[PDB]
Amino acid sequence: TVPWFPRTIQELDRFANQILSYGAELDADHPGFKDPVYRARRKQFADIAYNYRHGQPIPRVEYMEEEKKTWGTVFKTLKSLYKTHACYEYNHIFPLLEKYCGFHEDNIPQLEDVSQFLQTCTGFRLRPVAGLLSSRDFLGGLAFRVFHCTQYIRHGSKPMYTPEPDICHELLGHVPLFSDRSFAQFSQEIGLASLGTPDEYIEKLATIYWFTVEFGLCKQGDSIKAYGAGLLSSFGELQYCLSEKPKLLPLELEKTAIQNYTVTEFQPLYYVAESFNDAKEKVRNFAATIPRPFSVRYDPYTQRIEVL
Ligand SMILES: C[C@H](O)[C@H](O)C1CNC2=NC(N)=NC(=O)C2=N1
Ligand SMILES: [Fe+3]
Repeated sequence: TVPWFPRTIQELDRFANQILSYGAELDADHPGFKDPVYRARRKQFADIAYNYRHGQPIPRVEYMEEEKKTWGTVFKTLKSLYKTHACYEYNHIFPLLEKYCGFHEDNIPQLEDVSQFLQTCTGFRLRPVAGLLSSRDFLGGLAFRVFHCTQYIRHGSKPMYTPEPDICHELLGHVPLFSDRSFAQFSQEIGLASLGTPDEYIEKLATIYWFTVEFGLCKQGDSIKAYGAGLLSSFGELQYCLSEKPKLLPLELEKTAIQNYTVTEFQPLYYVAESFNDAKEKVRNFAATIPRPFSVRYDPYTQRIEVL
């Protein structure tokens, strides 16, 4: 049989009912494990994602002073690096995010405003997500230019560290790239490649995503920069990834897709994308080798996936 996959953007709503119910915030070694207030705060954000439905505006939340502080620290220390470490598409859009979305040290931007802004850039939109989606559902959203975005923030005791995605990582890491046309199309190709795809291949697509969307390096003229969200949201690894220590290889999907990695230390290896259009092409070609007895196309006019 062929695994189920949403045919319309509205059907993404089926995901919030298929997430991991026991999140990392419940682990003993989580920075906020002993903090019951944090625990309730997380549950509150999880309830917002749980009751969200496609088409609804995303609930605004008044962030506590302590939370705004954690964001300030992460924002200020990371910002100093972008001008020289982030790829062009990132820097080109960051100022706009600053003027129209409240990207500032003393303010945590609201997902609704960020979503509207991405919509006018590339049609990308966000939807609040409770916790970790399966790779199949997470990647599936991308086919509709939809990004499941966390809304809670890491625990204030360790501002420069998070064992999971949190809002600082979504906004400072992912958002600027989804504002770029080429990147938008490239990430969508990954989404399209995953629809109705067999599990073993979903894993391959997750690995490609890891080495591009999360930890990718781009070729910029004769230089190299970071575009991977996991890098753009990690002060330490962002500086390291452009140093002489890591090993760099050109993005090559048959190899990238089976390359192991661990999410615990700095990556020993990075793949360099020639450009987003090229990575997009490479995914399309790679998608062609996936055994699916059909083809898929997203029609932005109706927000439906066409199955051939
Ligand atoms: C895309 C790849 O499978 C990643 O490991 C995943 C899986 N599920 C996910 N779920 C959520 N909510 N956010 C993510 O960034 C995410 N990334
Ligand atoms: Fe991420």
